[PDB]
Amino acid sequence: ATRARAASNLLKALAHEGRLMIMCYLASGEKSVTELETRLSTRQAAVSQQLARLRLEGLVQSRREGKTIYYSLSDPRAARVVQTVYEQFCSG
Amino acid sequence: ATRARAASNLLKALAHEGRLMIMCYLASGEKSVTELETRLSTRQAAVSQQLARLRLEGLVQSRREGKTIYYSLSDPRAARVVQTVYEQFCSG
Repeated sequence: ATRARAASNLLKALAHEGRLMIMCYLASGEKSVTELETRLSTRQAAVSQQLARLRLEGLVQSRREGKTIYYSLSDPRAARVVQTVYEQFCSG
Repeated sequence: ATRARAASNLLKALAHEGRLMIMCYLASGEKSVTELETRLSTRQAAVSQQLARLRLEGLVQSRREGKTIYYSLSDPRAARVVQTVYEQFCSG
């Protein structure tokens, strides 16, 4: 039950089309903000809040290389959950 | 994006402590209602609605053996997602 509350909170963070899309893109490796926002249809202000939410939840981290910001998955539990989601829902 | 909407709807069904607990119990194999409701702390009326929701979402099915009702996972995508959730959140 305690593990269920923790897992349910992760799934609430992931149960959002925009946040899930970001996580699916990061599931294949580190991505710059430029790449993410080019790939995503989301307006930039929305992507910005979504990235901040995933950061708050401990699911993504970021680093700087010059003027480029690179996000990557941090939480290994969420990484595997999202990888499973991505693979399962892309397999028809 | 289309796969994201579908996946997000699954995660919304799973992002609920009670429904997730049911799914985690079914992730290890078919279970009678008696076993589920014995293991779960949930009041029976709540479990009943939760089972009906998981059925509506196509995630569980059930069969009868005499007077026993056995539920099992039906959707293979959700099965693997839940198995990943269960394993990841039980591994500390």
